[PDB]
Amino acid sequence: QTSAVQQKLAALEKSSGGRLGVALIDTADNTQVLYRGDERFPMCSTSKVMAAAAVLKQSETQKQLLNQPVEIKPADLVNYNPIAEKHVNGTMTLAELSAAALQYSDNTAMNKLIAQLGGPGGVTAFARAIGDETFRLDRTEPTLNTAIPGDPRDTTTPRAMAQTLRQLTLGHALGETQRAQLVTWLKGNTTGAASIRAGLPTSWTVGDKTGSGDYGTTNDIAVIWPQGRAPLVLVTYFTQPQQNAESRRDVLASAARIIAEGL
Ligand SMILES: O=C(Nc1cccc(-c2nn[nH]n2)c1)c1cc(C(F)(F)F)cc2[nH]cnc12
Ligand SMILES: O=C(Nc1cccc(-c2nn[nH]n2)c1)c1cc(C(F)(F)F)cc2[nH]cnc12
Repeated sequence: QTSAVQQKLAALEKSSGGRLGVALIDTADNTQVLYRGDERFPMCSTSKVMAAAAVLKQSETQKQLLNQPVEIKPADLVNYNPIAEKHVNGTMTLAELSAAALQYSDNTAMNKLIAQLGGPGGVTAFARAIGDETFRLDRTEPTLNTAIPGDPRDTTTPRAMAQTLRQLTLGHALGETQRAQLVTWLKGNTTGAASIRAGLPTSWTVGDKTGSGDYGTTNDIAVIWPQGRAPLVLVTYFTQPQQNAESRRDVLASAARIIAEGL
């Protein structure tokens, strides 16, 4: 079947010229709303959630792991380093690196998380351990954002990412204090006001992680606490045919508004 919500998301997509993927989980009832829910999309920096969560899982058996210093050398800086560049020739703790990756989208910080996990495959291994058979991380920053159409590297599906985000933030994939820490980090994101949250009523609380890449790829994944409702999890992924395409956070906002209006 095709629902009224799906039909509106298709109209949005058609007007945008790109390819839109949406997955909602309403924890009011566990119901799901999907649009291209089983198609693959480049995750870009939305993958930083899985990396940070994998480090939080490691921390469950090492009380001091999040306090552990990691050297930042000049050669570690990549293409977007707002926090890490201030610590070159110094150190950042794994907590600081997690916060920087999630809340500022720092790519050097993400690479330190990936390295703590033994490389991209360590992030994938964590995904598998928490029941996500779809996610794959294949490369480090910045090349994981090439977002080439048809390339399976560094992709997931909306369905899989929504399920995983639910399990991490609302379920029991992490221990209690780790789940709370992940939620605190997502709620304190600096980069999200133009994306999913811009499509939702202002009284709703959002924690999210954005991403973007080549092919005008523009993404957001969010855990949402609506006014008067149980929490929602919402993934919005968007990618375009042209390598040089402009980002389109407004399309993500529009998708979120359709979803909200359909509840
Ligand atoms: O920093 C960003 N993009 C970036 C960084 C490094 C390099 C390149 C790049 N490399 N080749 N072309 N562009 C692009 C960024 C972009 C976006 C947007 F609008 F969605 F596109 C939102 C953001 N919020 C926080 N940071 C961002
Ligand atoms: O790294 C990149 N973008 C970036 C960096 C940091 C943060 C964010 C971001 N966070 N939340 N939204 N966007 C995005 C990027 C990289 C590359 C490449 F070639 F693969 F290396 C091409 C790009 N075209 C547009 N952006 C990129």
